[PDB]
Amino acid sequence: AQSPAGFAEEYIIESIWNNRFPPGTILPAERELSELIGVTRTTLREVLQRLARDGWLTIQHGKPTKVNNFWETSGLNILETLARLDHESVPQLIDNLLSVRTNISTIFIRTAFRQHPDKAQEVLATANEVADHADAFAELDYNIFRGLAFASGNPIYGLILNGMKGLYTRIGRHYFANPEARSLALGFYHKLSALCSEGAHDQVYETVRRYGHESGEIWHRMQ
Amino acid sequence: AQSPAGFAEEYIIESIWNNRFPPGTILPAERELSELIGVTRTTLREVLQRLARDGWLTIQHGKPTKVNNFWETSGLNILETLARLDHESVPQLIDNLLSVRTNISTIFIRTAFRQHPDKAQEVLATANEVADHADAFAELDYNIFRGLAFASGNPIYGLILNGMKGLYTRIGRHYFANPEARSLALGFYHKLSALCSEGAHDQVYETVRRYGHESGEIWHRMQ
Ligand SMILES: CCCCCCCCCCCCCC(=O)SCCNC(=O)CCNC(=O)[C@H](O)C(C)(C)COP(=O)(O)OP(=O)(O)OC[C@H]1O[C@@H](n2cnc3c(N)ncnc32)[C@@H](O)[C@@H]1OP(=O)(O)O
Ligand SMILES: CCCCCCCCCCCCCC(=O)SCCNC(=O)CCNC(=O)[C@H](O)C(C)(C)COP(=O)(O)OP(=O)(O)OC[C@H]1O[C@@H](n2cnc3c(N)ncnc32)[C@@H](O)[C@@H]1OP(=O)(O)O
Repeated sequence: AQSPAGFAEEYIIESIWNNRFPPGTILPAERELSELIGVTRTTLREVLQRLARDGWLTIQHGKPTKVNNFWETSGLNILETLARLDHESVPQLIDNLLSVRTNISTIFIRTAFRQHPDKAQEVLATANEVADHADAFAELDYNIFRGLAFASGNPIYGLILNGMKGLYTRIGRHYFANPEARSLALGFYHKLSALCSEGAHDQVYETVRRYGHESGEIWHRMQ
Repeated sequence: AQSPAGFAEEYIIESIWNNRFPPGTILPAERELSELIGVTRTTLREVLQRLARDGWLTIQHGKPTKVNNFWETSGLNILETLARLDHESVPQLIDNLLSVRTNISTIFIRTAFRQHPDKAQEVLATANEVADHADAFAELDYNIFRGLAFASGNPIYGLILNGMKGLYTRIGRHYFANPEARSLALGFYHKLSALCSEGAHDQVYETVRRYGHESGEIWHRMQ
């Protein structure tokens, strides 16, 4: 089911990870690499292009190809790669990701309440008739955080969130299987609507942080 | 100098923008599209793959290709595309981007001071012997914000920042041409070092916001 290009890409990535190709070193020449992996030169060129695009490698025409430290070259889209290939960083990464979600959402949620309260309420209202199951909630939660990011009026927040949908719902489907996770979330969306209704922009920060800690307790107990 | 693939990609993107291909509609069939643009079917397939990857289109094997609203599908890497092709959103987007930079840096800078103060100081010290010119400062500024993002211990902040280097230094080279922009920045890095030295984690938020407003005044006067 895995194409030769797919096999080649995965082999190079894992080789960087296990250090066959340590970050900061150059990749063996293409003939050698293609013979080692078992793919044509055309297949290898295409795979190197994709890996360079995702920040794993730096390529320059007519020059050796360097292995990067992806931590300083890659963007958010590698999160799904680390996940797919089961990197060791995954567990702590989701915690890091949820911490980031909590903290930057304190920013755009407050802005959304100040700038476009009606849109924010519209987004929050979607929680009203949601089905009581994991799948419905993972979907709902993603749309509420993203909808509020969009409602801030600063689209950069939405672009940040845009790629995690799959990963996002993934963590969410596991998390929202717990009815208590679903209840805390409904309480959270309801309190956000109230705060936006009351124009209590100042209370957003502590409310979101509190939901971060508590949802954190539930998540950790689970996992 | 522009390849046929490059011409094809740019033509489709601009067509979405000027609405020849409105978001939510499907793209004309491939034979028609390739004849319209003047590229082979192979070239078009490769270009559609790239556009789908960047979120402009949604493709599904054996199904019509849909034109997306990139605002809800694309990630941060499209910022350089909007820039390259001169979208109308560009001017306000950089303001949005600088607002985001200010607000999320309040988060990771404070965390960096609390978690890895030595690394944070090391990063800030790089300002000490920097050359007094636009290029040196744009480079320095990017490395200090990213270095502090890395020093927070949460690598997600670094991944967010990682792609803007080119765009980042671009805005920075224009901004730091002004000696006053360079002076305010040095004052800012020096004050951050002092705060980290004093363990005054609580003052990070207002200091960064203040630098955001003031650097904002300089930038706007310029532009
Ligand atoms: C926008 C970018 C894209 C990210 C979005 C995509 C992510 C996919 C979304 C997943 C699907 C949604 C389903 C869910 O709702 S799961 C949500 C479960 N919550 C959760 O896992 C906790 C998230 N963490 C947080 O919200 C914050 O980390 C805390 C509020 C808990 C803490 O704030 P921080 O700023 O990060 O650190 P601080 O120094 O204040 O406090 C440290 C203290 O906090 C605890 N802690 C618990 N979980 C933590 C994470 N993830 N990071 C850091 N600390 C975390 C303590 O263990 C810690 O130390 P202490 O000894 O003092 O308790
Ligand atoms: C991490 C994600 C990737 C982003 C990094 C890549 C970006 C490339 C980096 C560019 C290279 C660096 C060179 C430079 O140092 S240029 C820096 C110049 N500063 C600057 O342009 C101002 C940045 N804006 C801000 O810092 C904040 O917006 C403010 C502190 C000014 C305001 O905070 P916000 O939260 O955004 O809004 P708030 O409601 O509190 O205040 C609104 C008030 O602020 C003014 N304002 C000025 N510039 C503004 C931007 N960019 N957005 C929003 N408001 C901005 C006012 O006009 C506004 O209304 P008021 O009538 O009340 O004054």
